[PDB]
Amino acid sequence: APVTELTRLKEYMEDQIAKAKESSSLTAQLKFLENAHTEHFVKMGSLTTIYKGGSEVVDRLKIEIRSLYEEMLELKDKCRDQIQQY
Repeated sequence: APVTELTRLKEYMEDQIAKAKESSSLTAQLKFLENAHTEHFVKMGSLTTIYKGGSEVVDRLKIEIRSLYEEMLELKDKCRDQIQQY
C-alpha cells in the first residue's frame, strides 16, 4: 500500500524532525532524528522494490519526503558532531 505508507512516512518524518528541533538535550534530539532516519530507510527500501513511477500521488509524496530526508541529514550530522565535540 505505497500511498498510505508514504503518507505515514512523510508525516512521521515531519513530526520527528519537529520534535528534534524542540528538544533540549542533544541526546533527545538525536533520538528523534534517528527515528526519522530509521523509518525513511525501512520504508523507502520497500518502496524501491515495488514502485518505479507512474502515480502523481506517489510522486508528490516522494518529493515531499526527499526534502524532509535532506533536512534530516543536515540536522542529524550537526547533532552528532556536537555530541562528539562535547
